[PDB]
Amino acid sequence: APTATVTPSSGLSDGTVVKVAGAGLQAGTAYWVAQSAWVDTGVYASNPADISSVTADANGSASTSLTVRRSFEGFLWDGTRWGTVDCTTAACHVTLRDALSNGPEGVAISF
Amino acid sequence: APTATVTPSSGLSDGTVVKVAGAGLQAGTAYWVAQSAWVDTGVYASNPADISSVTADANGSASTSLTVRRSFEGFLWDGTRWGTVDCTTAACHVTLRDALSNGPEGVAISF
Ligand SMILES: C[C@]12CC[C@H]3[C@@H](CCC4=CC(=O)CC[C@@]43C)[C@@H]1CC[C@@H]2OC(=O)CCC(=O)O
Ligand SMILES: C[C@]12CC[C@H]3[C@@H](CCC4=CC(=O)CC[C@@]43C)[C@@H]1CC[C@@H]2OC(=O)CCC(=O)O
Repeated sequence: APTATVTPSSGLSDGTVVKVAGAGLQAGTAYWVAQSAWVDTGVYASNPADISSVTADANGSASTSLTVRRSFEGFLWDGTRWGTVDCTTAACHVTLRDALSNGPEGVAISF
Repeated sequence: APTATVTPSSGLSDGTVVKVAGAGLQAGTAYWVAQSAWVDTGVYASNPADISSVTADANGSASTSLTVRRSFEGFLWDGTRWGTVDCTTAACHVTLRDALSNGPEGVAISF
C-alpha cells in the first residue's frame, strides 16, 4: 500500500526545502503534494502557497520538491480560510493525496 | 443565480491586485479564488501560488484580494503539474469554486 517519506523530516524552519517521495501509488495518477496540520479531528489545514504535485510513475512511485514553513495561512480542503497555522505548536506534516483523497499516511514533521 | 465580478479585469500585468466579488452564493459556503486558464475545452490550469478563498456572508456574497500574474507554473484540478501557462495568448480568468466545483461563471481577464 502507499508509502511516503520526507527529507529532512526534522530540524527544519521557514523556507527549508525538503524531498517528498511516495510508493504504492497508482501509475500515471496525479497526487497532490502539500503540507498540512490536522486542525481538527480528521480535518486538515494546508498551505497552497508552496503547494506541489507529483504523478506516480509506472511502479506507482514518484517525487518532487516542497518548501516548508514554520507557520502558514491555513485553508481547509473545502475552501475555508482557517487563517494562520502553527508557530511550532500543533504538528504540521506533508500530505500526498489524489482527486479522491486516496493517499498514504501523513508523514508527521516538526519545527 | 450565482454571480461573479473582478476589478480590474482588463489592462493587467504581473503582480496586479484585483477585486473579485461573488453573489447568489450559498451562505457559509467556501469558494476557492484562483487565476486559471482553460488549457482545454473544460479543463483549467490554476496558479495555486496566489490563491484566495471567500466565505459567503448571509446573503450569498463576500469578497477578497487576489494578486494576478501574467504567466505562471500551472496545476490541473486533479493535481497534475500542467507547466507554464500563458504569456498573453490564452485567456486566463479568475475562478470562484467550492469543494463541489459549483460556483458562478469565470470572468474573463487580460494583461
Ligand atoms: C483534491 C482534494 C481537495 C483539494 C485539496 C487536496 C489536498 C491538497 C490541497 C491543499 C490545499 O491547501 C489546497 C486544496 C488541495 C489541492 C484534497 C485531497 C482530496 C480532495 O478531494 C476531495 O475530498 C473530494 C474528492 C473525492 O470525491 O474523493
Ligand atoms: C476542488 C477542485 C480541485 C482542487 C482545485 C479547485 C479549484 C482551485 C484550485 C486551484 C489550484 O491551483 C489548487 C487546486 C484547487 C484547490 C477545484 C474546484 C473543483 C475541484 O474538484 C473537486 O473537488 C470536485 C471533485 C469532482 O467534481 O469530482
